[PDB]
Amino acid sequence: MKYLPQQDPQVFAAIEQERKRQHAKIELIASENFVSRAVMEAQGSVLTNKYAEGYPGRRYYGGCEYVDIVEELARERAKQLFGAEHANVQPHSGAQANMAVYFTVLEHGDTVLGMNLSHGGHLTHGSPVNFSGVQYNFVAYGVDPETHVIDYDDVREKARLHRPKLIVAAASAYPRIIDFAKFREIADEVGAYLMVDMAHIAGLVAAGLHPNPVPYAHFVTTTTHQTLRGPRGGMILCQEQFAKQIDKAIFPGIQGGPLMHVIAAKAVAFGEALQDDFKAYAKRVVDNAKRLASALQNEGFTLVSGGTDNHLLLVDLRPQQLTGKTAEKVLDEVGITVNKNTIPYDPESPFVTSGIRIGTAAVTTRGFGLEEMDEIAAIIGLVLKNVGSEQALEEARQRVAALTD
Amino acid sequence: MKYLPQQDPQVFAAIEQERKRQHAKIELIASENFVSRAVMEAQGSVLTNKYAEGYPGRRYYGGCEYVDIVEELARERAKQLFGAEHANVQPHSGAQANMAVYFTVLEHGDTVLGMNLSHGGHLTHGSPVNFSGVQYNFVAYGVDPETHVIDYDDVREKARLHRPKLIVAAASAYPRIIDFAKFREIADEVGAYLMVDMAHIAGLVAAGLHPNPVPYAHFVTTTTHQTLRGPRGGMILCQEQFAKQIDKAIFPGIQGGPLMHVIAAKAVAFGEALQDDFKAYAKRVVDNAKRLASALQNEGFTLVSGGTDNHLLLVDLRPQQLTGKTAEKVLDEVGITVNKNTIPYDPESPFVTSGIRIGTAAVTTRGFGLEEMDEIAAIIGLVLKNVGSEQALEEARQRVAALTD
Ligand SMILES: Cc1ncc(COP(=O)(O)O)c(CNCC(=O)O)c1O
Ligand SMILES: Cc1ncc(COP(=O)(O)O)c(CNCC(=O)O)c1O
Repeated sequence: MKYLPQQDPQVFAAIEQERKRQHAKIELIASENFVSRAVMEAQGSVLTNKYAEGYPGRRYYGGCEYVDIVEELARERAKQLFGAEHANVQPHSGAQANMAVYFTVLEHGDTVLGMNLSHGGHLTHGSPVNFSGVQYNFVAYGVDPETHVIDYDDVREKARLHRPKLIVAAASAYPRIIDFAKFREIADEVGAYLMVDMAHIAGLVAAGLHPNPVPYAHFVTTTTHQTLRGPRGGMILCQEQFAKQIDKAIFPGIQGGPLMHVIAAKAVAFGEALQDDFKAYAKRVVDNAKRLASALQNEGFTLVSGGTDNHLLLVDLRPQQLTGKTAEKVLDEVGITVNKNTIPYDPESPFVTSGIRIGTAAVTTRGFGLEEMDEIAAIIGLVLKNVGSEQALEEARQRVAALTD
Repeated sequence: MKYLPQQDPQVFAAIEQERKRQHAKIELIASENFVSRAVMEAQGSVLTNKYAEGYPGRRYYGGCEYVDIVEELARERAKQLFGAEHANVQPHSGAQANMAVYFTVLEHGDTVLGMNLSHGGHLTHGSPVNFSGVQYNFVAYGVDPETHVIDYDDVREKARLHRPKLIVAAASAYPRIIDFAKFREIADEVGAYLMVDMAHIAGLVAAGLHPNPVPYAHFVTTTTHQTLRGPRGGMILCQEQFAKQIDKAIFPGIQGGPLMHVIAAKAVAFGEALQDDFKAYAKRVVDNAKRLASALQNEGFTLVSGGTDNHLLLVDLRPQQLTGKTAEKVLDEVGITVNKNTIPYDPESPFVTSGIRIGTAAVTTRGFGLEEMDEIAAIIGLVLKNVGSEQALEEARQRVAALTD
């Protein structure tokens, strides 16, 4: 940086701490990642500077000839990546992407069927303190109490009983592959649309390591920032038939001027995902998650669903008599960042929980491999099995520091 | 830039064209501006990298110690700038700032009273193709047919008749000072909340050149990117009493994770606005707008309301027998960027219009003064009065190029 340090020492000092923190810690929050310098450079550009309500070639302001190229690069790279008939790269976030789809297909009060929020469903999938749950009537399907795998008979019984106008599939904390074909078969049975929110697994879908929802769903939403490793923002993919309605849901519907600088960063991240080394990266993410899962079970931990098929894992801490809140706090003391997270059928509230959610996308981006996963799991075992020992905590700290340099 | 040019030549070529375009044209769109390099550097930072749902010291993820400092710098600088009891710097845009206030105070179907959309009201103030107009029952107040000044007797009669739960004041195309004291007096008469959307005039308010709505309104919303000259995004200001409800409206209400890099750029722009040279800049904006207005009337143009009290002006092109659409197209041919815009009581539709909206915030940022305003007005007179002359158009092009270098 050149002008920030001189103009605003306070903000520059805080940003520099954040940068150093990102390097010094072991980032295991399942939704995080580190973007490339090219992505950052696109979002730190003068494209911030342009008003561009509307779409490429159909704007409400003049002078959009060059931002139109950037937006079209994003939309066409997206379509090449996911094979969708249409993309909308304007959503300001994963939440706005979902909000726009809901605004397109639902009337206030309509019934929506989504994944139980304490079994893996996201906040934007029906939480009563979220617009989704306030504006519409959400009903949920759950996972089997023993396998922790989505119970497709339960999805079907709930659909047939509640007759939702829309079915939402996908999650923020589900460690197994989702069967989009079964979701579409149920939606068709009851005449409902199907929306797949692939925010956590988009990068895996792009690399062919997770079945692609595009051929089965009427709408696919996502964050551009988690496994896809793009800038923070959203995207909607959909069939050509809903293209105009989705575009209008975004603008003049729920947003105003798009963030063109961020849309340029989206295109840059989409370009990176189209390359072969991103496919090799994604494979390492999934390979790393399996390794980590296996290594954690070697330490004595129980994992929700018994392991993982993607980038994430959920540790059921009941066997160690720990709440997710306690485990997150003590891991934070040694430099390991995780989230507390409810487990299916959790006896504890969402603010306490009986589990921790972990993912490997961030550490894989920094170069960690199978040997690092073995060490991280050994570190977590030492800490969580010896919570009252300051000597264990200090050793863990030194082992974390050896990993991060 | 260093990594973008090598990683993505396509996106870098388009961004570089956009940068050159920004320098070569005369930017008169009233909502645009150019941010500083320090603001851009903050948004091109690694803060993109952090999940930070929740608020400073009350986050749903660990490791937010340093982004909490950045967010608090933004909120405290905002409060120093505007004198508000609370600020929320998370809105992803002006639209989300308004959406969150509406989510806080209104139930679906509630009545809202806002400025007539063809008299200066914004799209997010009741358009029937916008969420505001789809979710709530908007009714409008207008400007006097001759002075084009808000008719406060009409605001009051509409309030008393329709009994709105909320009254919205402010606009996207109103060239005169708004009397927030009268709006608050009417809201109190009918027991309605008062929301002021100051997006276009925030920078003028900050510099003391426009009366501050903060002391009169329950809620104040704004874009951080127009006269305030910050990154693209929104902000809500409000009394302490609604603080918790507004925070919850934003998260877990209508958004998810905030853009922390953008919040850092907000703080940087707020720091710049707190300095004396920003006050001198704002004064030049208003001085420039008056000069430009006077110079355009010297050319024979009629201006809506007869001039301007802020950064913007509206030309009624009826006397020249031109639609805003035609004038915008021919100004675009010579390098001058404006927007077509309906005028109060316009006989033409919103897609054609009888006017052009112009503002001076962008050209003032690049250093233009009173002499430049005189030349721009002489250029617009030459073009709009000689629309079929290619010689006039070519001369205009050479005069624009002499201004932009
Ligand atoms: C499945 C899923 N969908 C939407 C969001 C919201 O995205 P945002 O950009 O934050 O508005 C998320 C968020 N996930 C964050 C996390 O799991 O840590 C999501 O997972
Ligand atoms: C008064 C007013 N309020 C909200 C917006 C929406 O902001 P955004 O960041 O685009 O969602 C605007 C937009 N103005 C743009 C223009 O007038 O050119 C506004 O004016």
